[PDB]
Amino acid sequence: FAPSARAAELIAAVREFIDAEVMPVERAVLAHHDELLGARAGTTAELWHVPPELDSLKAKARAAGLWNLFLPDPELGGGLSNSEYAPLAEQMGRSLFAPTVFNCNAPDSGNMEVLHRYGSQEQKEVWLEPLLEGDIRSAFCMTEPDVASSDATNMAATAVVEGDEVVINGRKWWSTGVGHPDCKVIIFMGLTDPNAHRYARHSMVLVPMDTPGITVERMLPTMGFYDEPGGHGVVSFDNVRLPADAFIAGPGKGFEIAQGRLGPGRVHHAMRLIGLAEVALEHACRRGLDRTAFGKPLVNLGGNRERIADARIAINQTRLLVLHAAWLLDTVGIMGALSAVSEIKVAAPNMAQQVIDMAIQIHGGGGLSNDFPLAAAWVNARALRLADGPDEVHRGVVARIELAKYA
Amino acid sequence: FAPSARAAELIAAVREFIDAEVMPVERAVLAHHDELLGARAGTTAELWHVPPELDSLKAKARAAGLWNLFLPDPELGGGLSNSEYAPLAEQMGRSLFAPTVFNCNAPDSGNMEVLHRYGSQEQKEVWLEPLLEGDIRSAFCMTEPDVASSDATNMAATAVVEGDEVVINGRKWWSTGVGHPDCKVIIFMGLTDPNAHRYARHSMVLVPMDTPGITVERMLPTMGFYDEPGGHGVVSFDNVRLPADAFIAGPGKGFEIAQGRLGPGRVHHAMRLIGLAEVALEHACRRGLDRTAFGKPLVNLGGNRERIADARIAINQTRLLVLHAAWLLDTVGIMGALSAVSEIKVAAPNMAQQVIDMAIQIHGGGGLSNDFPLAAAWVNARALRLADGPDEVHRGVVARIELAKYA
Amino acid sequence: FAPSARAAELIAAVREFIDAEVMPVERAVLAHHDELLGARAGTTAELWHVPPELDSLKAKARAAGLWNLFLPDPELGGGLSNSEYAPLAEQMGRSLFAPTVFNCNAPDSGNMEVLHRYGSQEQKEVWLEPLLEGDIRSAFCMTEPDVASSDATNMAATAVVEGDEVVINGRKWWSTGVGHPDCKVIIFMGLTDPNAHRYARHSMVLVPMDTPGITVERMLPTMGFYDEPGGHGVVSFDNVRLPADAFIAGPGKGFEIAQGRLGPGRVHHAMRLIGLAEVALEHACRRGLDRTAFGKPLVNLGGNRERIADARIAINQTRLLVLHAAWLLDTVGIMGALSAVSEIKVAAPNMAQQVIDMAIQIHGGGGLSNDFPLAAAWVNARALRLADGPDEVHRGVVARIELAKYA
Amino acid sequence: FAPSARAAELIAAVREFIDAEVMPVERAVLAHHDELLGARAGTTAELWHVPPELDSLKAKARAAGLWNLFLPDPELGGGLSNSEYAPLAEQMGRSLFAPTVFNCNAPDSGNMEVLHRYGSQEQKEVWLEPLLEGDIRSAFCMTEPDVASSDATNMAATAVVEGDEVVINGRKWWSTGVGHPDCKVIIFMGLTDPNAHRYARHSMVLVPMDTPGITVERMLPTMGFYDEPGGHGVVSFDNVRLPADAFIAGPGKGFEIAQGRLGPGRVHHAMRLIGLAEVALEHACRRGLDRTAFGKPLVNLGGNRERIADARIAINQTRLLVLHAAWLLDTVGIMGALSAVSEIKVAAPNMAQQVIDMAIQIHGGGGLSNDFPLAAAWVNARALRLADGPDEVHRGVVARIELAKYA
Ligand SMILES: Cc1cc2nc3c(=O)[nH]c(=O)nc-3n(C[C@H](O)[C@H](O)[C@H](O)COP(=O)(O)OP(=O)(O)OC[C@H]3O[C@@H](n4cnc5c(N)ncnc54)[C@H](O)[C@@H]3O)c2cc1C
Ligand SMILES: Cc1cc2nc3c(=O)[nH]c(=O)nc-3n(C[C@H](O)[C@H](O)[C@H](O)COP(=O)(O)OP(=O)(O)OC[C@H]3O[C@@H](n4cnc5c(N)ncnc54)[C@H](O)[C@@H]3O)c2cc1C
Ligand SMILES: Cc1cc2nc3c(=O)[nH]c(=O)nc-3n(C[C@H](O)[C@H](O)[C@H](O)COP(=O)(O)OP(=O)(O)OC[C@H]3O[C@@H](n4cnc5c(N)ncnc54)[C@H](O)[C@@H]3O)c2cc1C
Ligand SMILES: Cc1cc2nc3c(=O)[nH]c(=O)nc-3n(C[C@H](O)[C@H](O)[C@H](O)COP(=O)(O)OP(=O)(O)OC[C@H]3O[C@@H](n4cnc5c(N)ncnc54)[C@H](O)[C@@H]3O)c2cc1C
Repeated sequence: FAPSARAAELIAAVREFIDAEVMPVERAVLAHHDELLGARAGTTAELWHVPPELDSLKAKARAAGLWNLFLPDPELGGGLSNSEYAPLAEQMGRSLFAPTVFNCNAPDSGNMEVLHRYGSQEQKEVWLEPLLEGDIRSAFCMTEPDVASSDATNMAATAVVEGDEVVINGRKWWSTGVGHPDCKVIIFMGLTDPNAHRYARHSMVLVPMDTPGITVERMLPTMGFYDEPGGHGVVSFDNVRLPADAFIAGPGKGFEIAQGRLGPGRVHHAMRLIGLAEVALEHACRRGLDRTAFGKPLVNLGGNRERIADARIAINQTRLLVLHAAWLLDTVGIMGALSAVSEIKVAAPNMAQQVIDMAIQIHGGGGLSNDFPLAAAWVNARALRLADGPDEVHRGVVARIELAKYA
Repeated sequence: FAPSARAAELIAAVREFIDAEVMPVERAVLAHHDELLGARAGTTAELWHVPPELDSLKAKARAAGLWNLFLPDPELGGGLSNSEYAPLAEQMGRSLFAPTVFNCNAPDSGNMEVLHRYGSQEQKEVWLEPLLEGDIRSAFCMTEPDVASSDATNMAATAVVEGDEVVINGRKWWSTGVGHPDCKVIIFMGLTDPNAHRYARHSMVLVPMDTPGITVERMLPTMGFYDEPGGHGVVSFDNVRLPADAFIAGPGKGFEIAQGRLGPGRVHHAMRLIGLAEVALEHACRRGLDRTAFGKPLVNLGGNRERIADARIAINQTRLLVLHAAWLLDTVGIMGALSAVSEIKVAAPNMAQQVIDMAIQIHGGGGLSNDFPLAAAWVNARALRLADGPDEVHRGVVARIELAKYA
Repeated sequence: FAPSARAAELIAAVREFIDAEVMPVERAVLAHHDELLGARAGTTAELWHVPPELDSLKAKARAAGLWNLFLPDPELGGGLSNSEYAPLAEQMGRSLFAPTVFNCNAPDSGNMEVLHRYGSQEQKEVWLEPLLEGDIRSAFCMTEPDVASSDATNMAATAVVEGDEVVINGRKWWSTGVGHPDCKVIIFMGLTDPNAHRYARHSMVLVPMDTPGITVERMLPTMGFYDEPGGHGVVSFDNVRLPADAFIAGPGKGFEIAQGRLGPGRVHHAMRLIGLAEVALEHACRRGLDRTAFGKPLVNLGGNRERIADARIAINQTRLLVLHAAWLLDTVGIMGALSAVSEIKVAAPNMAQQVIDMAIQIHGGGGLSNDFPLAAAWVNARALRLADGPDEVHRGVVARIELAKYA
Repeated sequence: FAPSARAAELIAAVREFIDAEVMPVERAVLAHHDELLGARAGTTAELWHVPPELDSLKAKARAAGLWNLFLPDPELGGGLSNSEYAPLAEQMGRSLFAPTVFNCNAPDSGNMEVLHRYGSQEQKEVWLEPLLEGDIRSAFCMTEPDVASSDATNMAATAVVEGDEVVINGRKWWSTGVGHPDCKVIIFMGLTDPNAHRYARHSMVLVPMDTPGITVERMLPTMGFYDEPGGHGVVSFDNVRLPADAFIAGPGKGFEIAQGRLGPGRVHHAMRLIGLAEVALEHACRRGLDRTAFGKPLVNLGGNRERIADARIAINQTRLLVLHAAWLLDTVGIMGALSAVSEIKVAAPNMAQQVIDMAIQIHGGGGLSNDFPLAAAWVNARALRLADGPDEVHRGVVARIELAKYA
């Protein structure tokens, strides 16, 4: 239940950095965005500018040793176990920009993990190194608009071998980060040989964004939020051709890569949602103590204290479920954590959604505005019931594993 | 349980008009908005243009006799009872623009009701007539950002008599519609004499928007949605002075006006939410039958049919609770419907929120986008747990009335 | 929304009779049962004695014209439409004994309906007449312990034609009422010819309880409650042989009988649950106003008023869903109410369970005792999520019918 | 997250003993109880006989070193930390008799803790020693029927000093265990001096059950269950007089004793509920895999796998919340676990209630019977939302502590 000496030091360092360095910039960026739209002024394009202060924050973070903390390689990353990194991800979850500032954000962290493990020497030199430096961004392109992508076997976009080339065709969407000016490379997942054995029909391909035949068609909203500057895009691939060396690991290894990498990412997202919920609960308590109606602080009205209690309980038990999952990954590996990594995927976004909805209510109309981070937070938690696989698919995993115990 | 001959005719006429005339325009407007933002193109200001097709739709509606259907006055409105109008409001709730097209939208419908009942002959000639014609828009300004406005007694913005003038000072927000270019008049609610008897301390004032000292400070988002072209604004009043004839009814009558008008508005909103939920359920069923994953239509997976059943039940029982409320208003009046008009205010938005969240989930990632109306619908239902008084305040009314039975 | 003159008269008469005549006896019977068990005294067998006061209450009810009110035949019953009887069933739901006192209790009401519609002249003379007089009781034997009886096609108990006899074998359980000393006849449902067309494989048989080969094996608890004096039994049939005239309608007509009778029964049960919930809410309000803790009446603590409000809303909307179902049965018949009769089956017991659980909580420890009717009420509502088909099966019906609209 | 070597050994030993030794007896006892009542046979009094096999099981447990495992004193108990004992309590929670067999049952464990810490040398020799040996039982008498005892300051039963005696008057109820033939002593909590300082107005008194003026008035049901042989009683005290040495610690120390003992008991109950929920989930999975309807195992129908997943998640996160609470008690003591010990009190019974209700449903009608332990389990979890203080009071504690962080 207690963290290592290193973890305790880093929790304090990360939280201090976020509150002192990141949050003033974060508040300023969000306020300026709100001011422009509130004034019905300016261009749409200017809302997508990368905040200049981010590179300055990244540099400061690097100088403080707060960089690549997600990556367990001690030479290239922070060397942290899952149990050590978990509480750091919670702290980063309290801030929109924090994961980026520490180079720990999705999808880049997951893509770096894929390249570190499965990339060729050249792929690592050309693409992993600039990602590790924070000099470029990437995206992971798996979901397809025209098929129900919650079942990966439905993928119809293709990456096929023709002579010494890989040839890529299709359309992907919800690609996080592709709107960013420095998103220079894509990991494309698609169908290769439908007649191969099950589990060997798909591939991942490393695709530079400047390859002819790629089009970022449009950016997508989540309840009206565009998540600038990286956004979530639609990407089409029309006769995109690369050297066959562009495959990651090789043709047919798509499923193996996904399974091989599974676990840490689920912990990272789930821990960020704990942080998000804490920020929401904190806002709820402050607002509810400060505002008065019907002769009382709002918190003292009706069921509000019961709601606060329920949120405290919910956060705490979910946090512990996630920390336990990290401990399993550290001790028994993914083979001993297969249920846990789906349990936390269901639990965390659902818990956060309910805490945040309670916090919004306590703020009245203002809760739905962007004068507070709650409205954006709600959408974030809601989206995480779908991103990386819907709740229902993960419940299916948990049920299957439970029922297998009775055979 | 059955409607009048007139109501049956109008249900068919309104639904036909919405599907044939309104929805093609509605889809085009929403698509164009989405296309501009998706392309990261254009100005923010152009998103606020009033769709030119609305005046054409309003004219067609008027020509068909589908106009002012909310208003029970048979000369100036449709002459409909609450029971007759209720199912029409449900049909209008299926469409973003429909209430405007039939001149039945909030806040204008409520403001017209106030002026019809309490307006002087001159107020009715100058302001009610253009509202009834659909030539201008209005807003209702009661909520104040710096106080918890769920308790109306907290109002600190003032409308005070000084000689032959009324003098208005303060700040209001969440004023629906004030962004519209044709929003020409405001009904301001504020504190007049704090030392008067309880219930006689507040007033409503008819305030032309071009009066010196009024500033629309900014427009407000609800989860990133701005609800163009009318929006939701912040309005400040700095030494705004009008002839004392600008009071509606007279100084101190604010609470009396509010209580006197109570009932129909609650039915209108609650019925629109039934329509909104039906549209969401319909989308869920279509999508769930058409999309396939894990060997099955999505609807056939896991608990999805149970979710569909629960939504059907929820919509149906809530609809009937609202229709019953309309029947009470028609037979025993507001004095016999005091609990019912708060019951429906709690029930309808909570029911719709849950149906819509279920529908979004079934759509996968696309459910959160504006390729479908579900994301906007969710925010609409969520907001209606706060607009016109939070859930909690209305539960308080219902509880008080129930407990009074045991005295 | 308003009832007929007859219905209004009967609502008042039934409620008056229940409160003045039935409830003093009901309270005395329950108190005596509680006193014996609380004292760890007496025999188990004496708890099953039929309260002598019931025949006196039945006679008084008959004399007042409050008899067979469920049965629409105006000669043999009350002549009431479903809409007229519905509010009477609500009033009866407020009392454990009331349905019996008015001869409107399940399973006898359903069995009388079957015999009235499908019985031969002789079956009606021998068995329907004494049931209509309240002189005997009956039971309906369909559910089988060794198969999942929620799917009627699983029935393995048999009723087969051999020459001029019907031969019955198998085991049934949860047979309501078979413990009663005057339970003289059973309607047995079983498999007849598995090779017949679908829907023509099952039969209902009228089986006198004194037929050789019938054994009432044991009585069953529902959370420790035995529901004396009728209880819920296990009944075995070993080479039970009757004249082939004992079939109701004829061999193979089991499904037709069930479908033909469907609707009114669902309304009766659902309306009784509305009454049950009202009694629970009333207890909650009285107790919560009278008891004081932490300086306040219990109702004024925490979320209790919100809970009271939610119960009022839940009861009211569910009531209206059921009254609407009765109206459909009266106007369009079962063919136009197929979804509604399953909607109410899901809605009513789930609503009542939650209201009752809230009421129990407000009573503290005493809520779980039989010093109040709440504990027994909870079990009643809980059981009605299973009796006459589980929630899930009924959700399946509702979903199927909804989805069929989009074909 | 891992247990000590001792804890791992004892988890295996306790679980093995329960499954091999306790459960055959437990099943036989419950079956015999069910058989008698099902046959409408025998006396009520015979249902209260102490199963003879318990003393044999206690002796075997003692011989195996599985005795007084709750008590941290290494001479008199097992010497276990809270973290070590917690998983043992979970295993005991799987069985009705297990806590008694290991001498770890409430209320005796809590009473032993009180005497160990606060008892005089003589009180420990006369009463603690026979309790530690399992030779007698005890009860804790605090709750009073005529006042809302959720607020301890409402206590109106008195224990007052008159000369060299303590004089006790009043009525207590829900006293667990007082029906047992070997319940020889009571810890009475009552009002002593209402004019003393807050927190010094109440006392605990050690009261032999054979003292003149004590009457066990009646035993109480929880949904029809009497929890033989100890039950839950009503106890009246009429001019009960004892030497003033009968006070535990001294007059006025009632609140101090309660606060001083707080923590371990909450962990014990919460861990037992985890075990109870696991037994329910296990039953649900077995039944759902074995029974078939509509062409499928029941588990494969509708939302049942989602329900199984949700139960697995709920159990797991709640377990971890409780284990964390035990770790806090071991490291920072009750002063650092004040919120946690109320969080687990809310969380565990609510979690178990929902898992059990799901399990009952999957069993169909049989789920409500005592052919399985689920019906009794439901009542146990439900009761634990009230026993040792209602959910609402504990939510109040959690909220207060959370809100204090923002001062
Ligand atoms: C914020 C956000 C960021 C994203 N980022 C990325 C990204 O970076 N890269 C990327 O490739 N994708 C991304 N996605 C896409 C996301 O992973 C998919 O939306 C998700 O996997 C569901 O796929 P789908 O949208 O095709 O939905 P579909 O598969 O069409 O529908 C899924 C729905 O079907 C139902 N369903 C499916 N299986 C079951 C079951 N077993 N039981 C019951 N119901 C079931 C559920 O209602 C489920 O929600 C992102 C999505 C969001 C919202
Ligand atoms: C879409 C939208 C449109 C709107 N349009 C208009 C408009 O046109 N004109 C206008 O004047 N206003 C408008 N409003 C404002 C709206 O009516 C207010 O936001 C609402 O009345 C709450 O007031 P508040 O925002 O000051 O919240 P506060 O009063 O600060 O906080 C309210 C919260 O306090 C708590 N609370 C309050 N009372 C109780 C209680 N009895 N028990 C328990 N908890 C309680 C609840 O959490 C409640 O949600 C609009 C709001 C929205 C979202
Ligand atoms: C108080 C009471 C009185 C009763 N009275 C009578 C009586 O008088 N006469 C009589 O014949 N019977 C009676 N019954 C029996 C009752 O009708 C059955 O218990 C019920 O139909 C379920 O059948 P089963 O018990 O065999 O459960 P099973 O069929 O073994 O299990 C049913 C469970 O399976 C699951 N399930 C089934 N279908 C689906 C689906 N489509 N989707 C998801 N899950 C599903 C659900 O968990 C459901 O609860 C009574 C029961 C009770 C509790
Ligand atoms: C199985 C069982 C075993 C028991 N064993 C014992 C025993 O061994 N010894 C013993 O002394 N007692 C025992 N009890 C009694 C138990 O501790 C009390 O029932 C409980 O403390 C509640 O007290 P009360 O019954 O007087 O309820 P009351 O105080 O009359 O009512 C309590 C209810 O009031 C409401 N309420 C109270 N406070 C709040 C708040 N802050 N916010 C909102 N609502 C609130 C809630 O609805 C709460 O449930 C047992 C009870 C049960 C069910």
